[PDB]
Amino acid sequence: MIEKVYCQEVKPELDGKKVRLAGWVYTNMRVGKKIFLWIRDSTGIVQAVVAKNVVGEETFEKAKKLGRESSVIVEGIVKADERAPGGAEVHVEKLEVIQAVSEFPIPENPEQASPELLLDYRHLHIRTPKASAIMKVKETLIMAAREWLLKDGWHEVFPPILVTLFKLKYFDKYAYLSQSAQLYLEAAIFGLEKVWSLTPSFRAEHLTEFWHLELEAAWMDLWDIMKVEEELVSYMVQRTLELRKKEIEMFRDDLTTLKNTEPPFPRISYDEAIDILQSKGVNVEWGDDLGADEERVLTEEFDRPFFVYGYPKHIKAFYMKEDPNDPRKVLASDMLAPEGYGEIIGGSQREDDYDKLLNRILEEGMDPKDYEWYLDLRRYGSVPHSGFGLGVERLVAWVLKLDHIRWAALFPRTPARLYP
Amino acid sequence: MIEKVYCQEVKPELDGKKVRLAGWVYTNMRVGKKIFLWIRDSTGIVQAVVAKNVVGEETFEKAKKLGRESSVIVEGIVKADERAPGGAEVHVEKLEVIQAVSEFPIPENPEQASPELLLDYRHLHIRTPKASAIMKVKETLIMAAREWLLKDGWHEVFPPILVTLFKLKYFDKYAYLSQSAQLYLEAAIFGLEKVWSLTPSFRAEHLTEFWHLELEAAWMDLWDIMKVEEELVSYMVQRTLELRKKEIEMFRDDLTTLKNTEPPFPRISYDEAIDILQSKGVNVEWGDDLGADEERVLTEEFDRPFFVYGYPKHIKAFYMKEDPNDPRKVLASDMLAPEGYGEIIGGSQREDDYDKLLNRILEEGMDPKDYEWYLDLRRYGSVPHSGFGLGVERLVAWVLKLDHIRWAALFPRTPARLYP
Repeated sequence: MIEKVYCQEVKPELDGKKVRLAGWVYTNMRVGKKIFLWIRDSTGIVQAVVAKNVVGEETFEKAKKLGRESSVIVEGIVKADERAPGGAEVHVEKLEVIQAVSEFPIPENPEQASPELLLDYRHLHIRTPKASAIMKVKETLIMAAREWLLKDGWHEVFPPILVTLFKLKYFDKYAYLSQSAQLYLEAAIFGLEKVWSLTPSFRAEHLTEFWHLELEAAWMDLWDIMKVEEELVSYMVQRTLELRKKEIEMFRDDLTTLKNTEPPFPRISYDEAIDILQSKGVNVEWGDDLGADEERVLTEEFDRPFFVYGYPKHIKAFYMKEDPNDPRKVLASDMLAPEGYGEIIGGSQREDDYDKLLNRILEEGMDPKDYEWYLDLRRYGSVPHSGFGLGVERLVAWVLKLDHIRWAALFPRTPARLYP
Repeated sequence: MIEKVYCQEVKPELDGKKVRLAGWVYTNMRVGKKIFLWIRDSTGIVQAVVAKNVVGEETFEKAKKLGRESSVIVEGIVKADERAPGGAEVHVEKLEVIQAVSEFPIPENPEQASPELLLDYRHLHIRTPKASAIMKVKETLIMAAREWLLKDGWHEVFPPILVTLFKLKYFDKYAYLSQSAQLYLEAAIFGLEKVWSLTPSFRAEHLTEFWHLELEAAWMDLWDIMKVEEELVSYMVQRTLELRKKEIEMFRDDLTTLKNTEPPFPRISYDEAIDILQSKGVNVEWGDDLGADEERVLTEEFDRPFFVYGYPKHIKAFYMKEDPNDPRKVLASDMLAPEGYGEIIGGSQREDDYDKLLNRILEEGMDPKDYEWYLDLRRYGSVPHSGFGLGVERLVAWVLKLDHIRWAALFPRTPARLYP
């Protein structure tokens, strides 16, 4: 048990006290006759002052050789000094060099490098301040979702990843990698009523692997689930603004759209969306899908997340409930982030009528035999119900205005990239 | 928005108040001239009394046809009555039948059925009281782990599932399904120091898919990580005893070993383990693996979780640190549950010396080229570090004394079973 003092703990009120730092060399500079090592750990950076006449010639010479990412244990006495970072520095008595490094492959400022170099060295890139900040924002957004979910009475479940799309050999059968836990959450609402899961989902056609936060609720219609989505997203964003302002300010000059993320979110129908896009000069016809690029133009009209609802039936999945007021449409909505980010949540009310569902399965050239367990849910005490899925990395990318979603994944998976 | 009163809320102090129940028929029995419907929801069961002269003949005849799992909305007035369940029943004014059911495939007492029938109908089985109870115990054990992890200063990360073992085609390459996030958590401790993840892991040789709670920490040796493991497991079990006593009592006559789960856990060396097993008449030689069945006999000596530490190098994975006092051994330990359950956690101190690690990789007929990023971690500011993985379903199976681990999975995956 290395009993360490974290960098964030090194404060002017510790003046005259001994501390033990454990971390990595951030910078090494000679200042006067002395060596100033800035030591990084997970909480911050502290200035450790190494004086030849205190530590001796052998240690002083070792200290000169410590490049970026050298691992070190440092013991010394805190000195309050307004001119040091944090207003306190450490006057080094003992320096233990675990491993001297002089050729760390990630540049001092990593965004000087080619993104391809950074990704080939992803395992080293994630330790740097900005990449690390994204991971802290990610865990906080997720912690906040779990707070909200517990408070609001939702039950966490752990649905299957292997399903009967990536294909793999599975003993005497074949298995696919799940793209969504939804159908299994629908089975679970019959016992638990309000359920959620957080699972990796896979896309074999953009990350090919991503984190999927999904909710499903008995008794709720489309309008009810849209209230859930805006309440959940608002709490996640507000709680993260509260806790991670420092990290978010590394990525954003302007926090306005985040600050604006409180209920009620603006709501437009798909019909109004087509109107907005045609009125800005976009060649889209009613019934057409809104892909990435039409979504981008739509988001220009908004300064916070917003909903689009009431989609044409045939651009949405087989399981969606028809709008009973206009059977040409389904009771589906997506939540799009502003500033060009586009869809972060897709959800719907689900079809709860056995015959209507069987019929959609047939119409779509699917085999009702493969979906028998799914159809069972409309046979044994069917109830109205709705749910949705949020893309975690999509949300993080909007929150930090990232230029590619891959930076929101610890080790991103894309069609080109499986490594490290 | 069906604005419902949950079954657990129906209490004698609501005497004379209107409530709306939404749920499923648990039982239907005629008592005198009246129909008593017991209505299940996610929180409990309430007795709803349907009287012909209150609801009318048409509703009364509909009520007679309601078998198990009929979905219903019930409005009525609470009446405090010591003889009804919960001491309060609902006198029905309005009964809305969403879907009458008379042939639910899961028997009234599901453990009358063949386990194979229950699994073929897993999507319906999970709604029943006991299967549901396991899921509530599971989410609580996990919630408790997250409480402990946050309090103790660990950072949550979201490591990769696809790695360069199940095999799949991945565009122009092949990918494998991860069996453990460990090597990626080792990369992440350089930025975050104390990290954890909860991911599905896969075993292609017992579930083939399971939930893996894994921790990794800079600066910690084997003895330090064993303290973490016993503190984490104790909090998870004590917090779950606190919250889920009702659920656990469904499965256990005796809570003693759970109550005994507090630090310090007993610790024996692998050498003492071999001694214990030989002294009970088991044919095991030093250097031999302890498989399922030797572990079972070992657990007889213990009344709470216990550690076995200091394994022969060649029964453990390539990445483990040699015991510097006896290089024939590695600094590995497993935590075994009592009562025959056996291993719930496997962990170790990791090798932090570049040459020793390179050498183990060679000795094991592996190609150091494939592990270059892993070896990088011993090149760029290596630090001592340790970690471990806990099997969530294994822990749940011990906690509830389950006769098969598959019952702890929402939708279990085994070599024989991919469905539903």
